[PDB]
Amino acid sequence: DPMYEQFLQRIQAVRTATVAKDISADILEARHDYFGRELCRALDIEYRNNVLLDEIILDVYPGVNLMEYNVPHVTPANYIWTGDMLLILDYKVSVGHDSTEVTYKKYTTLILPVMQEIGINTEICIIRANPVTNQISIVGEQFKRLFPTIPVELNFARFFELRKMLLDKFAD
Repeated sequence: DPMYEQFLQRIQAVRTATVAKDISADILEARHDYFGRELCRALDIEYRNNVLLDEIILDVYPGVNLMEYNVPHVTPANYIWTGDMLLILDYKVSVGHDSTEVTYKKYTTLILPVMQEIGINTEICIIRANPVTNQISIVGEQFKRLFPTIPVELNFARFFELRKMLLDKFAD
């Protein structure tokens, strides 16, 4: 597994906590992306890794008069367009609620006002996996409606093992 081996090489090479904090950041992002990929495959929805909100608008409403709107330059993880409603998607891997609430509120603040101006009915959806228990939590009523079951097969062990190496290397 190349992703694992690349992290391992950085972890064995790293000598200082400050450089190691960048590795930890990257491991957490890779874990986020891994979950997003598995979720999307299980639901048979398209996996994207951060799309500009301008791109989303043009995909769903190519005929929009884009110049007339002030579109915040935000990049959500993904989206689903049903033909009537746009579900803005992000995923989290965390044992707690807190990072989900932060992102949900950020997406609500930056995305929903302009989508309302444009006239596209839009909802923020965040799907969270608990990395220890593999249980899934969803915020987003329409997302729950469309996918009442999520048949993901999750295994976060390789991410924990890598983070545990970093913790052990810098335990002092």
